[PDB]
Amino acid sequence: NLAPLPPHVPEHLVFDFDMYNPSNLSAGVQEAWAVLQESNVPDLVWTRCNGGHWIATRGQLIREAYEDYRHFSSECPFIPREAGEAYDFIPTSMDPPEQRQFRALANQVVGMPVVDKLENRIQELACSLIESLRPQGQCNFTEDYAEPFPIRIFMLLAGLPEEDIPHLKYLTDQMTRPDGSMTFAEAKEALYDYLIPIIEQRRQKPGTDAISIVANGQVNGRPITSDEAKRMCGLLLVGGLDTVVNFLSFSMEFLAKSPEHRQELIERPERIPAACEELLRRFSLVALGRILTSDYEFHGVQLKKGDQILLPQMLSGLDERENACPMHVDFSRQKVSHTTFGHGSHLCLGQHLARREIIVTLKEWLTRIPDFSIAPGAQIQHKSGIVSGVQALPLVWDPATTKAV
Ligand code: HEM
Ligand SMILES: CC1(C)[C@@H]2CC[C@@]1(C)C(=O)C2
Ligand SMILES: [K+]
Repeated sequence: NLAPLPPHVPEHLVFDFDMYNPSNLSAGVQEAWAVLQESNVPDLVWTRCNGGHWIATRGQLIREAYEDYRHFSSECPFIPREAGEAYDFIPTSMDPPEQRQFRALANQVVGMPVVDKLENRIQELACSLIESLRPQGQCNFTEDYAEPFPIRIFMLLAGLPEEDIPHLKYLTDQMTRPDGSMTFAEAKEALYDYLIPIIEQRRQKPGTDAISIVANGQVNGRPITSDEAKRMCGLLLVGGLDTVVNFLSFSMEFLAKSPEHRQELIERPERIPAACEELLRRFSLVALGRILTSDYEFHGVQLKKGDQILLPQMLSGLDERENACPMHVDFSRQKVSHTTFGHGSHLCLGQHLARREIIVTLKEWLTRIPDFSIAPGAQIQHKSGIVSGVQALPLVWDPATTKAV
């Protein structure tokens, strides 16, 4: 419901946006969040939803606050407060200076050198999955590709069995888009319950998988503790299971609904990397926050020590002040401004893996299934939270005018 207005918040800044169920969700989730950028809405508002918190609505403020970790701390980075307080993943829940030492280790397991070598496998799985679907003339894209493609790449990287996916995906989703059956703290404890014995097993008998590497890792030259390893591995499993998975569905829904854009990439395949960047801007999907470390006047608004502020990564690139005609998709956009992978010291470490998964998907899908559309009479429903997504994406095409590679 609505939390009592704190005594320091003026009524004129109140805009009761619900990040877990925004009122304009039927329009599309990005559209739903973009109501915060209508001309009469201030740059910084307070919502009484979800326990009460600030929201920065414009790219300028969102970038500034992400750079300023001294005032805007990552120690409580989720709304609602009980979720941010419980949240202890590494490096996400840390500020510099301590955060920094943990990035090199995360880089070892998800960074460019890993991705470079993940190459043939990512390519082979994309092709296999898509070829299987091609002669059917239909699929449920979320379950048939968006989930298994990035999730199998991740489970392989992490040396975790594929049969564990349903459990782990359910838990991850409770942390970003809870259905109400579990608190964030319960979902996180269940993830840790899974991870703890595995981490100990791989500290005793190390492999070459990501969990082994983290569990046996060093951080600025000293051994990682079991606790830190667990906190880092939890983050890796959320990144693997609930990021690219959602983004692929926004992108494919857009392509299903825009033949002209499909044609563009079929005719000019070299534009695929640039298209990936533009789609990352338009279909940005993450919204994290920070907590005030002190009372602080920010852009004319009095923020109080301990207030939470939602800083939607999603919103920077949709801001007309960053990109003209922001809801319009233009693969030839010359300065594609966004903070889709974050901003400041926590810039996404998985972004190279994510782009490779996106670009491989766009190329290999359009090769095999160039012409597809939304299933007859389907109304595509989005879902909103810390990471937003697509509930279901039924697609159809005529298989007779397709062929195997
Ligand atoms: C479309 C895909 C993705 C998006 C939009 C995305 C977004 C983000 C964002 C916004 C942050 C910064 C949050 C903050 O302010 O602390 C971040 C951090 C991070 N991401 Fe990603 N991410 C994606 C994919 C991945 C994947 C696939 C992985 C690994 C499998 C991953 C691993 C990480 C890690 C380890 C960090 C922590 C960096 C730090 O706190 O220093 N991400 N991501
Ligand atoms: C905000 C994120 C996308 C980033 C990586 C996974 C995620 C849900 C986090 O907890 C940190
Ligand atoms: K915390």
